[PDB]
Amino acid sequence: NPNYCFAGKTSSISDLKEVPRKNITLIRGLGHGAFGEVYEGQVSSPLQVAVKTLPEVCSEQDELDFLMEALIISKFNHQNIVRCIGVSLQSLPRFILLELMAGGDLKSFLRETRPRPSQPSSLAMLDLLHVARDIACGCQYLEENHFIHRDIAARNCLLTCPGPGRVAKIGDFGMARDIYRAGYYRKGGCAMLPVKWMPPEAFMEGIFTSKTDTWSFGVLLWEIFSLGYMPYPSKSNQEVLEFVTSGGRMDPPKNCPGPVYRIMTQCWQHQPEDRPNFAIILERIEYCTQDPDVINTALPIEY
Ligand SMILES: Cc1cc(Nc2ncc(Cl)c(Nc3ccccc3S(=O)(=O)C(C)C)n2)c(OC(C)C)cc1C1CCNCC1
Repeated sequence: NPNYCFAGKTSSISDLKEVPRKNITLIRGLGHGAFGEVYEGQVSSPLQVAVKTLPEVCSEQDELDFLMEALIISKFNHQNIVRCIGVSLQSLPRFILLELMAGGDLKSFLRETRPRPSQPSSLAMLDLLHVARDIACGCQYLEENHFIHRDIAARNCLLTCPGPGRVAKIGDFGMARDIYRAGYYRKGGCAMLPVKWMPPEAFMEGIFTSKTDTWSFGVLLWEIFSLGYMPYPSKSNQEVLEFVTSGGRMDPPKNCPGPVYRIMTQCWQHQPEDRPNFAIILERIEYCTQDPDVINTALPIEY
């Protein structure tokens, strides 16, 4: 059985909490993950869960990838990273049971909660700053524990609920799992890499540090403040690659306050040494939340 090391501590399949198959009920499909459907489920006042499934028709590598994902998520202990309730690997199809996030993914939340004439203040600058702070908190925990996420993006973030009081969390570690297992990428190729979220040293030299996550965080900030637009509008992966290597950077999203845009530009410094760490990113987000000129800025209303 493969071993997994995090914060200098080793774990294996035997450390995962196997939950009896009879105690799990699938309710509805929520969409698809990297390799398999994800369901809303219940574990027996039942525990509300997200059920990641492993296709029964899969290779031995798919089975080992699935196990590694369970080990990775089960070893984290942070409020801004989705909890793992357990696994059900002794029955087919195999399951990973995660904390149900009732607000769905962040990208679809921003696109659907965008202020409209119908919803005048669905969302405000403070809601965006709270999502950004929540994710920066999770990234800080990964950085302090020497774990490089490699795929910080809106599609990988989830929300506990749609309304006020929502907490944003990192809910996917598929890229980091792929690198941990083989050392490189892997199952995919050039066309599958998250090019639009990567710094120059990453796509050019294959060099990854916590400053890689800082760059991707800046891109996530743009995704947040644009209200769910795809980064580098109208540019393909190769155009982005060339644009970014030549010093090109995204313009501020529509109505973005200057102090918020300044965080993005700092995250996008060419030299990793010039980029802020997550503690500095958090201090800057915290200062933006205190500033009336930032939080009183109206979000654009989409007609
Ligand atoms: C994407 C999503 C996620 C959830 N909730 C949720 N909670 C926890 C996890 Cl781990 C999770 N995973 C998930 C779900 C769907 C597709 C892929 C994943 S994943 O684990 O592979 C990762 C990309 C988050 N979903 C979700 O939960 C419901 C109960 C609100 C709904 C959705 C969609 C449904 C169709 N409209 C847009 C939102």
